[PDB]
Amino acid sequence: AIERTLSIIKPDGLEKGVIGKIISRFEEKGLKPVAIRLQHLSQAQAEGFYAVHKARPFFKDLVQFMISGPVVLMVLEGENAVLANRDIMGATNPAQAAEGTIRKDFATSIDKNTVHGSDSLENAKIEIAYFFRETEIHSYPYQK
Amino acid sequence: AIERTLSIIKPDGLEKGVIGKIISRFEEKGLKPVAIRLQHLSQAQAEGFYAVHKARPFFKDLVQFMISGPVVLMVLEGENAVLANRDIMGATNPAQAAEGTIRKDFATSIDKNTVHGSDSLENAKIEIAYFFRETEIHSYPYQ
Amino acid sequence: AIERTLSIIKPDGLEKGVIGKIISRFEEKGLKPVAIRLQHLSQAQAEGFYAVHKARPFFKDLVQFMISGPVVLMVLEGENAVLANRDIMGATNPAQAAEGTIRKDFATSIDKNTVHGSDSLENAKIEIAYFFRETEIHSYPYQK
Amino acid sequence: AIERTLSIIKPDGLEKGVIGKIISRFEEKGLKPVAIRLQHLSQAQAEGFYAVHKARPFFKDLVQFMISGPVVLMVLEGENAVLANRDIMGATNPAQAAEGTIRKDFATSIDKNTVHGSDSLENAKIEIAYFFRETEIHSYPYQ
Repeated sequence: AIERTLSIIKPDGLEKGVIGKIISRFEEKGLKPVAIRLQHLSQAQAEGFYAVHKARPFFKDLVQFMISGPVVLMVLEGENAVLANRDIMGATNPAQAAEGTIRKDFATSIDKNTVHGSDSLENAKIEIAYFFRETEIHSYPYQK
Repeated sequence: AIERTLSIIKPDGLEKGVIGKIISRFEEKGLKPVAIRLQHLSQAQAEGFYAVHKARPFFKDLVQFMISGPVVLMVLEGENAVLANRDIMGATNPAQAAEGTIRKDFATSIDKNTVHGSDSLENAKIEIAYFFRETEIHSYPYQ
Repeated sequence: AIERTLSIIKPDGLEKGVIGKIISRFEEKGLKPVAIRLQHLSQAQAEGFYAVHKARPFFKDLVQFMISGPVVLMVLEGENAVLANRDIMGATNPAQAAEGTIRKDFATSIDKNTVHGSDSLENAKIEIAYFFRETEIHSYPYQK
Repeated sequence: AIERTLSIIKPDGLEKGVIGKIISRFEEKGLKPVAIRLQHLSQAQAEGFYAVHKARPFFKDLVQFMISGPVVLMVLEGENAVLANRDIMGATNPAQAAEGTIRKDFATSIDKNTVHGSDSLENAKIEIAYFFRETEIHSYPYQ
């Protein structure tokens, strides 16, 4: 089933100048970027986005890092995109991340782990609707 | 000095699945993407954007190609960005584009040449304002 | 129950210069505008928006009118907002519209009837998501 | 002649439920709303917007008030719009605002005065570009 999932290139990814390399990782794996927008999140936006985790000890630090610089918001489309996205990102902890994943190659630490990806189809629908209107998502054919 | 210019990845660039390769081409040469937005242009948006070419013979075709699918709009910031961007893109005609340029590597024809770049600083300011609010452009420091 | 519904001031409403009067009709009735954006719809956008009616004879004319000029997109919030919105708009046919409604006071004809409103809660969710990201909708208190 | 200026309905205007009354005030005087967007400004957006007032004593407060809730951003188009808009708004201090002006009717205090209007054409161009892409501004004819 063709699904859509949210991907966010965190502040450290832009600072390292690897936006293109990250997008290429998805493209080469068949995850088609159908929505992309560079944006600098406000505290209200980050908090609203991570609301279900407001009780976790990491919450506050997470929010501050996510608003410390601009991020690149994206919607990836493909067969089993939600899971495929998580595979390509790799384990949350870079030291524990598999070979060839984004976090293994680009992440700094568990706290500065370069990318975000929806954890489930259920959440993907919410995360996407949070950052994009349906009119901002555009599929296109892959050819040549 | 540091300038900001508009770059657009045309419909064919997305279809070829080389959005990342193109962006990397800029990043690796010091042209920082400070604004990015995937969008599908309407005919009125394309016509307004290429207004300066309204009298040119290729206009109608350019407009049709530019609205045939979505594009990636970008604002690149860097030293001598307007010229630098154009150099990296390569000659309009892929047939005569230099080695290592975006067009030589990805363009298929003159009419479907993968990228657009503002031709001058003055036009850059106009092209940028056409697609981006100042609040949509964000500079950030590199490592 | 506090609900959110989509309202669109059609091209004829802007041409008559009654944007403010229309918004006032909602405000005075407790329907709070929590999202507003003036936009000129493309044919693709209008068609996608009215897709479920693509088989109806009115479809094509509807789409052309809806793209003939800019419109004002809005999300109204309030108790039973979906139904309240429909009450305030009035019958689709202005000649059949009740006293004090938007269509009775401002509409030209059944074809140029000034406003659009979600028909149900189910559709409101879809119409809103089509034109607005959740981050573009902002509730605020009514005071003074 | 015809000009375009920026108008912002401050947080208190929305809280009072007079968005429509304010808009009607402009429409009825020939100032056509050609761009409208409800938005909640972040501190960085408010600070950047009021940069020219960074040294003024009211700056900090202005910024806090402007981000306390959402605002309605608008671009008004019409004959002598920059001055016309300012006239309709009325004096900054509601206490001395003229009869029939927006501030006399709706403003509660100098610091919560319901509306903002570009003070000059040059600043109008900058304020407009700060919040709107040219593609977000749409003129239309009246009846």
